[PDB]
Amino acid sequence: VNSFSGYLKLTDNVYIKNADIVEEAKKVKPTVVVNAANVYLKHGGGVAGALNKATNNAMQVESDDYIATNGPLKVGGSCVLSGHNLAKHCLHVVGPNVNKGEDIQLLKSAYENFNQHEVLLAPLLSAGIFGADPIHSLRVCVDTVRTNVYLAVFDKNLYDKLVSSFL
Ligand SMILES: O=C1CC[C@H](Nc2ncnc3[nH]c4cc(F)ccc4c23)C(=O)N1
Repeated sequence: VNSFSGYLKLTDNVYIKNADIVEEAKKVKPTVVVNAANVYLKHGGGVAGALNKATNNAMQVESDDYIATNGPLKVGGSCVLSGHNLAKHCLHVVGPNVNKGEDIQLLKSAYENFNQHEVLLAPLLSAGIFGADPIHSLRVCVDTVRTNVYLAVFDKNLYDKLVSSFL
C-alpha cells in the first residue's frame, strides 16, 4: 500500500492520473520523482522547468555541479540526484527529443531506467515539448517498465485521449 490517490489502473504495475506532477510530488513526497531531463540538465521548460521552479532553482544548482563533474548524460540515460522539497530523489531521465532529430527507438532505453526503482512518480517520456506522440510513449512505458509507475498527465484533454485509446 502506498499514498498515491485517484489513479486509474492501466496494468498490473502502471497507473495514470490527470495531474500536475509538481503538485502531485508536493502532496505525496514520493521516494522517486522522474524529471523529463535533457543531456545538459538544463531545466528550462516543460516538466523540467516546472520541477526546477518548484525547488527555487536548487535543482538547477545541483545539476550544474553534476555536469561540471561528470559531463552530459546520454540520450536514453539517467542520473539520480536530490528530490529537494518534492521527493526523496529525482531520477533525471533523458528521452529522445524529436524536435532535435533524436532516434525514437531510444525511448525504450529511457524507460528502462525506471526498472531500477520499485515505485516512481513520472511524466510520459518524450511527450510535451520533446515532440513524441504521447500515445506511443504510454505504449512503450507499459511494455518496458516492470516496477510500479504512477504517471501524471498535465493536460486533461490528452489524459482522456490516452485512457480512451489504451489497448
Ligand atoms: O512538455 C511536456 C507536456 C506534457 C507532459 N508534461 C507534464 N506532465 C505532468 N506534469 C506536468 N507539469 C507541467 C508543468 C509545466 F509548467 C509544464 C509541463 C508540465 C507537465 C510532458 O511529458 N512534457
